[PDB]
Amino acid sequence: SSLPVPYTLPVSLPVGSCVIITGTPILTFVKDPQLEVNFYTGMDEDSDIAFQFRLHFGHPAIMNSCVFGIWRYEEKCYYLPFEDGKPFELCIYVRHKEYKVMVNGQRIYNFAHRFPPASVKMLQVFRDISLTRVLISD
Amino acid sequence: SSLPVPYTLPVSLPVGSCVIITGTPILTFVKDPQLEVNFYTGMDEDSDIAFQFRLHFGHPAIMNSCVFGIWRYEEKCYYLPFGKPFELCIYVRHKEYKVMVNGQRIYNFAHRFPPASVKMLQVFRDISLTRVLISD
Ligand SMILES: OC[C@H]1O[C@@H](O[C@H]2[C@H](O)[C@@H](O)[C@@H](O)O[C@@H]2CO)[C@H](O)[C@@H](O)[C@H]1O
Ligand SMILES: OC[C@H]1O[C@@H](O[C@H]2[C@H](O)[C@@H](O)[C@H](O)O[C@@H]2CO)[C@H](O)[C@@H](O)[C@H]1O
Repeated sequence: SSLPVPYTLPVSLPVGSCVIITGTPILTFVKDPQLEVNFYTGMDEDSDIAFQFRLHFGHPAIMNSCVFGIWRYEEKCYYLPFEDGKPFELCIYVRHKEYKVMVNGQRIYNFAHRFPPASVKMLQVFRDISLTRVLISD
Repeated sequence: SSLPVPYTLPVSLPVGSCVIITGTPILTFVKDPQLEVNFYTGMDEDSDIAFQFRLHFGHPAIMNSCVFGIWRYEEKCYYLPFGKPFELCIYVRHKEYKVMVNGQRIYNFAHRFPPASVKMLQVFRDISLTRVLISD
């Protein structure tokens, strides 16, 4: 199983459900490879986004100088160790108050709802990933 | 064993020298573990910094909402998987520093001060430091 990218899917995300997204980072085309996941409150792509999750597959490295006490122009790059992306499982579990965000089974964040989870109507997954599965589990 | 952190060291950085820093990241005490290396142009706390290298050991993740076409308050965290020991080499060339992590060149930083202006090295934040040396 392999899915097109960008991937768009009508969804219903009640409390207790989890959005499972598995894939592999593609590190060979862009300098800052990332994964982006959007929960839309409607079906047009000008509808509101109740929740966006963006994950950078590299490590940020930031370089600058400080002259007269003032930090100057920041130069940034993304350190990519290994050019084989590690496969990942993204799990977004829907709780009453928040989305519980898990990467490879490890909770990294709890994003408090800014819309009722019932208002989410569509999911979009795209950028620098080879997509293996996208499903709604309970 | 670990060298003291912060680690501060008077240095001379001629073209052709490399700043070699090895150590292991410490991932268990702060949400955003980093390594910070500063090249100072004098020996004082207030001195100018000719070059700062800051590396995040985690993967940044950013979350937000978009309402009425406007992105709102961005919420940020860092995914820390699995730290493996690292080697950072900052190679001093005529026109730039060549930044090397684990033997991989990741960036060429154009000099903003003459590298002869650098007088002091400082290394600190979330690392167990193994070696700091300058080799020519
Ligand atoms: O660029 C080096 C300096 O950055 C400062 O933090 C930056 C930071 O990189 C950025 O994300 C922004 O949001 O805040 C600061 C820019 O004003 C550090 O505090 C400073 O010590 C230097 O590292
Ligand atoms: O929340 C991330 C958000 O960034 C967008 O670009 C923004 C950005 O928030 C900001 O730096 C600046 O003000 O311009 C844009 C509008 O605010 C991305 O377009 C979007 O996909 C998100 O990733």
